[PDB]
Amino acid sequence: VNSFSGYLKLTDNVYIKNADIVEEAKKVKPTVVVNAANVYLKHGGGVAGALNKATNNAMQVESDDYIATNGPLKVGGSCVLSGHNLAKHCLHVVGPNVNKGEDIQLLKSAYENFNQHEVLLAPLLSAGIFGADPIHSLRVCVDTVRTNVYLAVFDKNLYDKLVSSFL
Ligand SMILES: Cc1ccc(O)c(C(=O)O)c1
Repeated sequence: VNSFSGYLKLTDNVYIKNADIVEEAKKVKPTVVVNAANVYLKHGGGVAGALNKATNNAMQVESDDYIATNGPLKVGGSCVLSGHNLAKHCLHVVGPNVNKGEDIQLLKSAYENFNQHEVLLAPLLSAGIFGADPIHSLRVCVDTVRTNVYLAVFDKNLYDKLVSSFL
C-alpha cells in the first residue's frame, strides 16, 4: 500500500490523475518526484520552473553546483538530486525537446530511467513545452516503465483526453 490518492489505474503499474505535480508532491512527499529537466538543469519554465519555484530556488542552486562539477546531462539521461521540501529525491530526467529538434526515439531511453526507482510521482515526459504529443508520451510510458509510476497531468482537458483515448 502507498499514500497516492484519487488515481485512475491504467495498467498493472501505471496510474494517472489530473493534478498539479507541485501540490501533489507537497501533499504526498513521495520518495521520488520526477522533474522534466533539460541537459543544463536550467529550471526556467514548465515542470522544472514550477518545481524549482516551490523549492524557493534551492533546486536551481543545487543543480548549478551539479553542472559545474559534472557537465550537462545527455538527452534521454537523468541524475538524482535532493527533493528539497517536495520529496526525498528528485529524479531529473531529460526527455527530447521537439521544439529544439531532438530525436523523439529518445523518449523511450528517458522513461527507462524510471525503472531504477520502485515508485515515482512523474509528469508525462516531453509533454507541455517540450512539444511532444502527450498521447504518445503516455503510450511510451506504459510500454517502457515497469516500476510503479503515478502520473500527474496538469491540464484537466488533456487528462480527460488521455484517459478516453487510452488503449
Ligand atoms: C506544473 C506543470 C507545468 C507545466 C506542465 O506542462 C505540466 C505537465 O505537463 O504536467 C505541469
